[PDB]
Amino acid sequence: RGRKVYFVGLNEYPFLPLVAGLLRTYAEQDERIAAAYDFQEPVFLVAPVQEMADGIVEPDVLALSCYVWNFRRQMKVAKLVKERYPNVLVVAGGPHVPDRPGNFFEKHPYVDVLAHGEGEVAFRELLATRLSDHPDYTAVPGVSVRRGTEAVVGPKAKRLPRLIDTPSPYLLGVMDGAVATCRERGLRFYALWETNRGCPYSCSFCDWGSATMSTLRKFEDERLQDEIEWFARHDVEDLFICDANFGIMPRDLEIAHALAEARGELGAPRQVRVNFAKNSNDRVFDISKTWHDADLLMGTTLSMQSTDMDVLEAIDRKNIGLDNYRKLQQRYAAENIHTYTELILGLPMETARSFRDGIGSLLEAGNHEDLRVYELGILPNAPLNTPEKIEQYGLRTVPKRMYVERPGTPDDEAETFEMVMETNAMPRDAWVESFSFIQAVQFLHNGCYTRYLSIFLRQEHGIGYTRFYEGLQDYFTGRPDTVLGALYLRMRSLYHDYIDMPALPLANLVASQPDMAADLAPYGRRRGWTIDNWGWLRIATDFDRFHTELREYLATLGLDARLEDVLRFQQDVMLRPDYSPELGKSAEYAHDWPGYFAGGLLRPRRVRVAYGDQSFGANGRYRPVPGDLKAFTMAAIGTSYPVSRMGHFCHRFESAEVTSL
Ligand code: B12
Ligand SMILES: CC(C)(CO)[C@@H](O)C(=O)NCCC(=O)NCCS[C@@H]1C[C@H]2CC(=O)N2[C@@H]1C(=O)O
Ligand SMILES: C[C@H]1O[C@@H](n2cnc3c(N)ncnc32)[C@H](O)[C@@H]1O
Ligand code: MET
Ligand code: SF4
Ligand SMILES: [K+]
Ligand SMILES: [K+]
Repeated sequence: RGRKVYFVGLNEYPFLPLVAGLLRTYAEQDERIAAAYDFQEPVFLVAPVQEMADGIVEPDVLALSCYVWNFRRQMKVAKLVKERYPNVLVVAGGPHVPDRPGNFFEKHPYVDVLAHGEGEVAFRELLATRLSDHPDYTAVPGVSVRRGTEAVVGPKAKRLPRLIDTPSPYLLGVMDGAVATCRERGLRFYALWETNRGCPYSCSFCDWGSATMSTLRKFEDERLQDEIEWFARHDVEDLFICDANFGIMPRDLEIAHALAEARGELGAPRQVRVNFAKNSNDRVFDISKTWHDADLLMGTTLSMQSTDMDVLEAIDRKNIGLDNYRKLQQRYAAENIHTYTELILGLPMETARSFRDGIGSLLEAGNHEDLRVYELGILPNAPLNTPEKIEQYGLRTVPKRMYVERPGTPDDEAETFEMVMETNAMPRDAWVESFSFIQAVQFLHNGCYTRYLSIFLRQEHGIGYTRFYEGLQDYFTGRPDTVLGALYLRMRSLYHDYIDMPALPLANLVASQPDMAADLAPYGRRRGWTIDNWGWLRIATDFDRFHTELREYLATLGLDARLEDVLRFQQDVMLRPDYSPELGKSAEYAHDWPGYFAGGLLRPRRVRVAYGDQSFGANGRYRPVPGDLKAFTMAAIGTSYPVSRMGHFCHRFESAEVTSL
């Protein structure tokens, strides 16, 4: 027995309950807490709200770890649990808890305590104070306490020191049950891991770890090494490191080598996801090379958010120079180390013009493989979320639902994301056009369908990358019956419905549309199809017509045997459903295109190219099977989550044999 403590921190994808384990093991250092409280297995997998609430039996404390993806459902769980147990202490923490609660407890009178920011100290003090004959919640630092419906702000939060020396839930065995649950249910999952806390920078849109603009604090060395071995010994294939700037600290290289050696010795992890440092440096490169050799790498972060000087000044971000970015791209490409760059659509002062020009400048600098875009969200505690900032830049938002809602689910259970869809610099019509533009760049250029053609036209015919993809959108949007035109127009109407119908889900957008879901059904059953997944597969379905219609657009540019030759190469290099790894795939060309796109001089040299790819995707785990459309989809585009941009879309030259004729 004892006072039962329930943790709830759910998400649609399985992530081990790190928060619950951290708070529990830190609090249990108090012998009174360890003796009096009976900590329950954390709830982290999604279930119907009523089922989840029914699973909480005689709770003394209900602890909710609240993010944008679970706030509404966890408030509903608390409401139902509070109804049945009037004396349960409901405490909510996490970055969706507002720093300034205001009228929070009027809207959520079933919540009793709000924890602000890092929660170890406050949670331990809460549980300790609850054991007293006269609990004094108004002395607990870093919390706000409900009195009636008023929020009584407690003393300022206390944080852990520069060297964080706290218990590890992994090493203490309290994460064993969560792994077992995932494995019992056959679920792929991520283990969460922190090596430090904080980001030293100040991007106004961001709320990373509730600790931007902060002095960095490190978890102790020995704990981290023990945890690396724990992950490896428990065959955790997928590791998610939460650091804001991996590579920013000298020891990050030693951590990277330790993970590579763990993979070599124990077979795990196989994939490590992490955000790499903003001010990318030699250490980031050394880490990426180490993980490339061990096949742990999921892509080196070289993110920009925006490239426009006024936008960056408005959001308090300094990027590396465009020429330094180009030099980085060359260095990584020479080692075949995958990089990626993120942009945010709708940032303060960003126009459709600057948005498209920035994208083109990134391709110009050498980013052809991985460009990612996110709709700007107003996070509760980001510096950008003030009435003054929103008014100054004219930010207009809609409460955007995140997921498709099963029929019969009450509307107060739908998670919402405060999404910007219009600014003073970007009207909503231009927002829609800009969103479609970069989606097309993703499935056409990153997706390879026109990447080599575009590079050839840029380097031999002076057709700029922005010009090329702007021309595609202008030309084909006026031609509704072409393959590409149908895609542009479907995206235009989708993204206008996306704004006008806040219920259309951010994370299941394709799946929410019956016609788009029907188009992808032969390729697989997924809730998480992305727009660029859908675009890539739609072209795969009508591949031959796509290329005949592409010729007509090329005529409008003033554009020949060499162009005819590179078009055949651009057609053959794409992965197709009939590809057989046993037989391979070969063709003959008037030029050595593999040598050219690897940096060589373009020469009229007749060559035979024989592609012999055996597998695709992360760790080469997807093997094509001719005629099997499901197997083709996995090899071509991988999983929708995690994002699959390494070893996909097209046949690779490293596996190709080029012989002279
Ligand atoms: C891993 C991760 C994910 C995972 C989900 C992880 C999960 N299910 O738990 C995935 C990859 C799915 C994800 C997605 C997104 N994410 Co994310 N993600 C993170 C990341 C890197 C780590 C979260 C984590 O576990 N941290 C480690 C834990 C230990 O720390 P913590 O969250 O700070 O917890 C402490 C305090 O909050 C407090 N606390 C927390 N819970 C509780 C509970 C109680 C009772 C108490 C007392 C205290 C308390 O104590 C903890 C320990 O000190 C964070 C950034 C970060 N470093 O925190 C962003 C972050 C959570 N993501 C964010 C965003 C915006 C998103 C997206 C929604 C949008 C995007 N990125 O473009 C997308 C999803 C979009 C879509 N669906 O298409 C924001 C969320 C802000 C918010 N208000 O929710 C963050 C903070 C990053 C940012 N940009 O500022 N995310
Ligand atoms: C089927 C679902 C879609 C639920 O209906 C389920 O599969 C799910 O919810 N899946 C997570 C999808 C997701 O969160 N996508 C966002 C893009 S990626 C994510 C954010 C980007 C920057 C950073 O650090 N990353 C993270 C990463 O790269 O992991
Ligand atoms: C980790 C990545 O998450 C993105 N990111 C961070 N904060 C936000 C936000 N408020 N809205 C959208 N995307 C965001 C940035 O592109 C960053 O590089
Ligand atoms: C975690 S955000 C992405 C990585 C890095 N901090 C950047 O902004 O470039
Ligand atoms: S975007 Fe990256 S650099 Fe900027 S505040 Fe967030 S974590 Fe720090
Ligand atoms: K803050
Ligand atoms: K260090």
